[PDB]
Amino acid sequence: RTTRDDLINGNSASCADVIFIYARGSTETGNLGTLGPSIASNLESAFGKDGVWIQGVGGAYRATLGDNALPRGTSSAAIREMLGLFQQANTKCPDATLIAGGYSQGAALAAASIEDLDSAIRDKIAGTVLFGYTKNLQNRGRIPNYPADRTKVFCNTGDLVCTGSLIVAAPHLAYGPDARGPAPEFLIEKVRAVRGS
Ligand SMILES: *[P@@](=O)(CCCCCC)OCC
Repeated sequence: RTTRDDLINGNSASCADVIFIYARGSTETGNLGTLGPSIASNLESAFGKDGVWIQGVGGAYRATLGDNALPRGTSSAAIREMLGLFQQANTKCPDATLIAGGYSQGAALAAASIEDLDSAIRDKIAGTVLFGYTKNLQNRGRIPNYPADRTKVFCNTGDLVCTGSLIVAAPHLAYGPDARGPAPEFLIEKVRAVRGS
């Protein structure tokens, strides 16, 4: 449900073909929060339960609201945690195609992590989805050092965090439909683009 640790719990002798690493929003529960489970269910439908590993960013990532104000939009500890998961994926399952996502603070975390990542690992992330991207204006809708064609940003009209503010208005909490349809649709398309079908 809201907690998935498929990568950490997974057997390297039986690696999934696709590994999804997701960071939740501020104050959300488990390691997937409100949007992660919806995306996970659709990925499982497309690749099969054993074909995809769902991994939320837990550990040191406390999803503390105040951390949105820090330089990178999240804490250094959180960035270290997500980088560690990408590194664990690369080591445990070198042939797996990676995909990533994040919501709100988790989107800033995903962007910061991907920016700092070793290029050889970053290049294995076939697609990344960001909801209510807090650094949308600052980064011009991009993730530094990562291609635009592999990036999809969902920023609602009226969601102030997408326009350079840290105010939480109603549109910031309305990404449900995107997580149920277009976000997994994009991730599936990007994985099939490189893996075939
Ligand atoms: P997001 O981190 C919230 C918006 C960040 C700006 C507020 C200071 O997660 C929503 C639960």
